[PDB]
Amino acid sequence: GPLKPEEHEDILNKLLDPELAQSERTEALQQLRVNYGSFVSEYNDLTKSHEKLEKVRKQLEAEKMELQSALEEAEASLEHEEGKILRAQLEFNQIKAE
Amino acid sequence: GPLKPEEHEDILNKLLDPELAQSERTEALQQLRVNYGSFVSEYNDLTKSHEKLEKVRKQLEAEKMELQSALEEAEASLEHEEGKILRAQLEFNQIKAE
Repeated sequence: GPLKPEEHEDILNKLLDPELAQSERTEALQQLRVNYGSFVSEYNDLTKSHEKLEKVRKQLEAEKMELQSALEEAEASLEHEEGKILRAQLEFNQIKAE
Repeated sequence: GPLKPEEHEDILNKLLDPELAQSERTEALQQLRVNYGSFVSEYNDLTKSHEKLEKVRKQLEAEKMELQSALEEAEASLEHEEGKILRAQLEFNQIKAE
């Protein structure tokens, strides 16, 4: 992963001294450079991933709404059908009593 | 902010200067330091936000899975009731036809 804030800071402290040997300076600059390039790339991928997750979420919430409505319909069709025999039995007894 | 890679790079090039004046050296390092601290925080927020969304997705997934199960069970029970109505007619036929 990317440099911890304290490792980044330590590199800046090194660069503070103008008497730092040239090879140490250009090594430190390259370290900052590679780190930042990677960090930015990783951040941009995370942003792309986060956007796609937000679409997934909206879609799942809409599908969930659909199923909830679909479920309610089926439960209604079911409770209607469950009473048909009882409705028949009622009519049978009314007929028998007349 | 956060600095673009090429804006970051330009500060790295300033720090590659022999005769860089102390006050410019100091300002350039503070720019890197301030930028990195900010970037790290932004990145950590986005990481945490992403984790939150990934949990929300997993949950919506399960809730959808549950709805679809209950849907199939209500449809199954509807078919079971229709079968019962058919058996009722069959029993009635057996009694009528005597």
